[PDB]
Amino acid sequence: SKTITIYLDHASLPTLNQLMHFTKESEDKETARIFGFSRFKLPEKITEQYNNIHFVEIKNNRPTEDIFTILDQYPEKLELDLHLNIAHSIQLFHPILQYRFKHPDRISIKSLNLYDDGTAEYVDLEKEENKDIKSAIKKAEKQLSDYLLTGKINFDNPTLARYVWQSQYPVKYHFLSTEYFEKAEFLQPLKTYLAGKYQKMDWSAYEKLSPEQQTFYLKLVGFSDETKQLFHTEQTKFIFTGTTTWEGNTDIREYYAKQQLNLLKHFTHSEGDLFIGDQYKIYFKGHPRGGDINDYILKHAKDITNIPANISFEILMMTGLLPDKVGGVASSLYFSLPKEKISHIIFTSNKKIKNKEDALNDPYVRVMLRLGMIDKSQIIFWDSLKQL
Ligand SMILES: Nc1ccn([C@@H]2O[C@H](COP(=O)(O)O)[C@@H](O)[C@H]2O)c(=O)n1
Repeated sequence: SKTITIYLDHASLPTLNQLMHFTKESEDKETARIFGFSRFKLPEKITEQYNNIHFVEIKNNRPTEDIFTILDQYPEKLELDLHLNIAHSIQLFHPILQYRFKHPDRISIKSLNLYDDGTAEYVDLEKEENKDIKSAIKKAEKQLSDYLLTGKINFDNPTLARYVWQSQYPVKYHFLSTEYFEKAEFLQPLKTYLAGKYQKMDWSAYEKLSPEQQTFYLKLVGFSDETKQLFHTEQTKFIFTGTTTWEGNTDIREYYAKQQLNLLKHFTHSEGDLFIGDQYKIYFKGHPRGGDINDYILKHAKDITNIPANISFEILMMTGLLPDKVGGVASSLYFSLPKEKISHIIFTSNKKIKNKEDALNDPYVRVMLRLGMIDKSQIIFWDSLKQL
């Protein structure tokens, strides 16, 4: 065979993980890699060293048909090591299945490494609490069998079906929150089913890395000396974290931008409801997909040190540059933080949230309550804050 390592993600969290996997094999310049993100994401000085590296667009949660043309370039017997996100694994897999129908003997699936996309997986699991999980796993296993035979996507429980890959392939899951699987009693049958097949997305796996490997990795993820020097001061530090919306609508985007700026003021102004105190130097860590919402903050915010938005927050934890306090909109990043470092986590909702009972039905709120990352007395949605 040749091994083809296929990394189908572009989103911040799974890609951060997959880039570490790549870094661990980076001295091997010959092995074929396919990445589901732009060729311009990584430094060209690095990528041009790899003689069998390709970049494919992910669209509607599937690699495009370019993936067929790439694989057509490899006439040998191939074993595919797939790396993909859990929430979208079914869709991401579809073209690989389609291609394998054409080359069933020559192309085999050697392994899957499955990673949380983010919090979507958790908020989706929250909606399954009253379902019969034992039988959902069974039904999904049968329905995965049919998907592999027919290529057609049909799952009674698309959320639980994300977790049955082991019935067909060697698999390892990388979870944002292993604790969630321990603390959610309704998931005990899944926890049991998955025993020994998962690990936490840990980020100490960056210490396992050699010193030169660590340097390489920072280059891949866009972390430089200049970023490091943003943290040179001894002064205690507060990072305001931003968020985003999958929504081109200008009114929705300008809404986000203005709400976010206002939220920042409630943390940084002595008149604010969340005032953190004068001791802290203030930083901004914009959402990587935040776009013009990030510009708006940088345009209008006084007295703030920007941490470039493309730098994933967790890189701060790996490199030992975490601040003293962090606050902002609910994000996957908070799952990485020790509790004492959290100032306030703030929520958003399309429904007007009018009171505490409305709040407790929000699935994101439920996840964070289940994990004890917030308590019920303090739950804040950002539209409840006054314009400052
Ligand atoms: N303000 C932010 C928000 C998200 N992120 C990155 O994007 C990932 C997904 O975050 P959300 O769940 O907020 O979309 C986080 O785990 C983090 O890697 C960031 O670096 N800075």
